[PDB]
Amino acid sequence: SMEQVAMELRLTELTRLLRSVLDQLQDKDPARIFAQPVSLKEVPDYLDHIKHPMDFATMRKRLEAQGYKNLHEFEEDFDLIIDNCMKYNARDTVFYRAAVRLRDQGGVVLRQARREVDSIG
Repeated sequence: SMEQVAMELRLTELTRLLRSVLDQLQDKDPARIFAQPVSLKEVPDYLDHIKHPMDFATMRKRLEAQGYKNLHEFEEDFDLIIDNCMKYNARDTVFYRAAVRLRDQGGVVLRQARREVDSIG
């Protein structure tokens, strides 16, 4: 149908907007602490602690499969990255501190993305 195509054009454009959002969020992690999954070879007990691991490469795979329906789902994944880190790592670690800084700096980007997604529809 012509509607299914219109729908698909919106998703594609949402994917386009979220790709730019993801790039902006990932620039706020210059140390690449959150770039890839926590290694289960290097942290073999990780899943006893964190039940839903997340990282920026995993979000990117989902993004490029147009697997995000709306900004809320995307934010859910971003929030996992931060919250998992703040639980696994103690307050006085470079990892926890990195997550706090990503949360704080990401807020600005996510604030404007929500306005853009509502605005453009």
